[PDB]
Amino acid sequence: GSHMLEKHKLFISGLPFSCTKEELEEICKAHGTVKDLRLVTNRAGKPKGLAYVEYENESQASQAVMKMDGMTIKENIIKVAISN
Repeated sequence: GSHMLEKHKLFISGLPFSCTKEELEEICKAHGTVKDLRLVTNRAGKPKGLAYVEYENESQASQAVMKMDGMTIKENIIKVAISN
């Protein structure tokens, strides 16, 4: 009958202290299409290098994670892994 597609989220951390949501969003589109992006921050409105971003599909995120693993950002090394 009717079925709802299953979404997936990527675990990204280790981003620079100068990295913002706009910068990260730009990166996601490079590997695919950023459909959902959220930046972990407190009520103070302080952005943080730890956040999650869901991909339109599973294949896109899968091919993106392999190529994005070890990606150098501002001379820094970030870690990316798939969730469930």
